[PDB]
Amino acid sequence: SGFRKMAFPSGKVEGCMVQVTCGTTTLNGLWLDDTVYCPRHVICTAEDMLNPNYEDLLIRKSNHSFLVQAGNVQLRVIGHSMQNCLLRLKVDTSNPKTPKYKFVRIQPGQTFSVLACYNGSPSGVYQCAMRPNHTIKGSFLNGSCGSVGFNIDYDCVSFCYMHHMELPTGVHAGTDLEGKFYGPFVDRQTAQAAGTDTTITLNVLAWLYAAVINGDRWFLNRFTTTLNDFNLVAMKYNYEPLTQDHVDILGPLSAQTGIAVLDMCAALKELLQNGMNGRTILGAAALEDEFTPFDVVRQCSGVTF
Amino acid sequence: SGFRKMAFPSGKVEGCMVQVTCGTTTLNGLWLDDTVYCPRHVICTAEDMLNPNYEDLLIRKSNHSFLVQAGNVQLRVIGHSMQNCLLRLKVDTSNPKTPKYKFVRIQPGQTFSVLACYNGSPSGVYQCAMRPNHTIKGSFLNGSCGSVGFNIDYDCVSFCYMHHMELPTGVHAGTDLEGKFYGPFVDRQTAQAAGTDTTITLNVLAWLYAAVINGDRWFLNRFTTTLNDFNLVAMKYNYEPLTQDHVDILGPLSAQTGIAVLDMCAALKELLQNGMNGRTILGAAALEDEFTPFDVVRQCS
Repeated sequence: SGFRKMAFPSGKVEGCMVQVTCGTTTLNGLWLDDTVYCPRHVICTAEDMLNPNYEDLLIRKSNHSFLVQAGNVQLRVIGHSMQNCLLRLKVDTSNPKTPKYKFVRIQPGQTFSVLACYNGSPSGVYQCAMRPNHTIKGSFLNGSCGSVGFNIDYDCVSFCYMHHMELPTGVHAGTDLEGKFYGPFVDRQTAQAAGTDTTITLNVLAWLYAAVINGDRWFLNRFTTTLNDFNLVAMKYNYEPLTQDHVDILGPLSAQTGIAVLDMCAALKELLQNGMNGRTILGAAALEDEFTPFDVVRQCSGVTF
Repeated sequence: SGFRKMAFPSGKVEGCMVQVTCGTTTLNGLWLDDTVYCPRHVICTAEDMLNPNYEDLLIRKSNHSFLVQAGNVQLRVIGHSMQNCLLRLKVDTSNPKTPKYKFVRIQPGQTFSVLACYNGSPSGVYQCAMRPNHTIKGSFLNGSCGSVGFNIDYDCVSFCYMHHMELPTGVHAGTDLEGKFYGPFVDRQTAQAAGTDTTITLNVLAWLYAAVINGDRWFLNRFTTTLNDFNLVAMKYNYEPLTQDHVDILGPLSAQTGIAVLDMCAALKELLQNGMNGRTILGAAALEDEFTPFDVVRQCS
């Protein structure tokens, strides 16, 4: 009954992780029904990445140019096309583990789970958040390309992220399951770099409510603040500016605790200008910004799948 | 690159979670082959929990006394027995989703994944460490009892933990899959409290190498140190004393980074003594110790 950055159960997703190899290039594929999705750069190699003409490289590819391995069974690819940055492979077998699912494009600040895979093999799962600067500070080794990000609603897996690349700063860039990159990032080797990041203020506030819910509330005060004054302070400390929308998304939580959002902003304000003073909140020495308002209700309602 | 506190994929464990009910008590259970494992206290209510006698309690129960369900479907229990603080119930169906598994008793400082369950349904997964005082700093609402901690090596699930209860300080206590409690606790409403919790020195050094490997190394310095001198400081700060066994274990990571273990101890002596100075390591504002050296080498190569 503490509080823990929890990942969704990865069971339904593990069942869709396969291996996709093109010559010497091996990475991960997403097998949903008779389609396998993966990053199109699987048809690349060293030289290729520097200004690749994906269309012309793909033309030189036959269906036999790909080997697809689900466990120890080989999947026969019978069709292939490109959809934006993804390769779509058509296999002769509809994945018997296909879960109820859907594809979504998430928004900056929003969190999800990542099942890290290699050679088609799920190696681990963690939570992370789409950074305001459109990157995930993840943990990926070579051949992790293809690992996916997802959330879960009741029955339905919502796929929202596929991994393509690591930026110079060690941060990470990828696409939604439609092949569109998040951010201005391209799957070429160019001099693209992550712009400056900021703290997801919405998620800090949700976390602060979390603490209060769990009876951890020493930081609350008697005053309130305006949305302006709050944004004048936050942007000094590199926080995303807070919007009336953000305020409304915090609705349920502020209702649950009976603490208004601008009243909670006052608390953040003093936590920023004055720091934490060797105190903790939910056992943390620093403020957390990778819990969304919905994560908090989720974990605090013992929601189940 | 990057460094997250990853759990193992929970898929294999999901397929053995079930709901076990007795009277008006319901908790989770583990379904491997034709046997269901759950905490023996599923047979307690109100009175019982304050100083019970699980021996007299069980004799008064039949197979019929246990409602077991994989999802909406009831499983016929054709047998029951007590094993230490566990209850074992034989069922008439084998579990097809039963994976390659084994029961292991881990040691404080080691890490595992927990699959938090309610009514036999998964809520989430997370990685943690078995504390030196034998508790785990978990996230377990009411009814999570019977959820399991595990590790996965290859195809094979190693179960090491089944959750039994929560202590006054809001931390958690449980048993290996053989029914024996980690640490001196009992499944009774009593005045038991957790011993002194210390930082897991070995894990912290591992995590400092994880920070070096990932480019974060402002905390490094010219000095080195002796084992004795490091322990004299580290103990001042409620840190586990460090041993040669511990240093040896750290070999591979020192050989990876260049940095000698003892040099890293000297860096760690500075951190303990000076605080972090408003800076972070791998984004963290406090030293992190739920990573084993085996954990770090694996995630970092």
